[PDB]
Amino acid sequence: RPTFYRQELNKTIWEVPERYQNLSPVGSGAYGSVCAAFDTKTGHRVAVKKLSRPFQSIIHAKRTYRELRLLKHMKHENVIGLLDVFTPARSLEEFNDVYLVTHLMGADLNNIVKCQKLTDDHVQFLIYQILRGLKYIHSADIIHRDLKPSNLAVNEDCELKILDFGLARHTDDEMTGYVATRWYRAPEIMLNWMHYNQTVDIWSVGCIMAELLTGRTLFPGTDHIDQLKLILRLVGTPGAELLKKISSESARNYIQSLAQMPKMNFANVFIGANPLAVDLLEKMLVLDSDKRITAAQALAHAYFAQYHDPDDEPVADPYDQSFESRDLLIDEWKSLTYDEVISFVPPP
Ligand SMILES: CC(=O)c1cccc(NC(=O)C(F)(F)F)c1
Ligand SMILES: [Cl-]
Ligand SMILES: [Cl-]
Ligand SMILES: [Cl-]
Ligand SMILES: [Cl-]
Ligand SMILES: [Cl-]
Ligand SMILES: [Mg+2]
Repeated sequence: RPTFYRQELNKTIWEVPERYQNLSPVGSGAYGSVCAAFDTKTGHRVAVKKLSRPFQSIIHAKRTYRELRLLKHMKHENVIGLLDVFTPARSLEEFNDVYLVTHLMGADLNNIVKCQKLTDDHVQFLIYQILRGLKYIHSADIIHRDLKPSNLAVNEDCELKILDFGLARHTDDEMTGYVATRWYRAPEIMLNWMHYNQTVDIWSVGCIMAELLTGRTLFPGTDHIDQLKLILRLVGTPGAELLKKISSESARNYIQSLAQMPKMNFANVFIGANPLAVDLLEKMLVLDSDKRITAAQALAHAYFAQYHDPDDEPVADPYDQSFESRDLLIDEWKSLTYDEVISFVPPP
């Protein structure tokens, strides 16, 4: 067991191993507080997250276990990984606090799309890396659920990592009105007309790629209905074959009130774009989620010819998510989490 030391930073006690020095506050959502630190064992600048109220309810205890399981699994160049996890507790009986350690990220994709002149080569490389990471995530039967520019870290060498997996955390208030939290979400889930499946992540990639080509949000709706009307104007209203698959009475009832509209000409929307970029956008931004391109198919599209290497696009080890259907008490979720903290092995 390492030696721990204590300090108070913005009204919070931080108890951490001596290896972590120069702690300075960076941020605090409702899920926890974050400090930047220098890790003297590895020489990395790191983010240290202290979870808030991790075992306050069954819902919260299960979310803690979910997050730790996911971060322990993810071992890929284009996905955030776990550098360390610790607790100051010396036994399960005194266990209350969980701290998560990752590489410190600087710029996100929001920063670079607002500010920098992107060539077609920059768009090819950034979207390639998102799809390489998504091939690996989807091979584990994990859905990200929250891909958007603020969840994509990018360094000065245009190298990209996916972070901030959806832990089923977003509220109705957070999705209301003129908000980036909704602009990247697939229609069939905006009002929960379809059960979630991995195809919703490819919709989000299409929205992100469009915004790197134009510098503008693709579907900046003022509310869920405004956003659906912007989507259907571009991709067309549902056809007969994609009404036959829509089981939700709520969906067919609103959908069938709208005047029918054809799919627009994407070369006239994305004026001047690489024709191969236009073609790939037409294959992602399809209303019928069964007919969307997959991450593995998209890596083999001609748009990525300069970067595609089918011997360097790895898949994940199998991921057991059977806990998601299991009914346990708070202390049972807490013991499972404790076990996962003590069994952690750091990366090479
Ligand atoms: C199976 C499938 O692709 C599916 C299932 C339910 C709803 C929708 N989409 C829509 O209802 C909307 F796009 F018009 F919003 C699509
Ligand atoms: Cl230490
Ligand atoms: Cl990482
Ligand atoms: Cl503790
Ligand atoms: Cl964003
Ligand atoms: Cl597993
Ligand atoms: Mg985020």
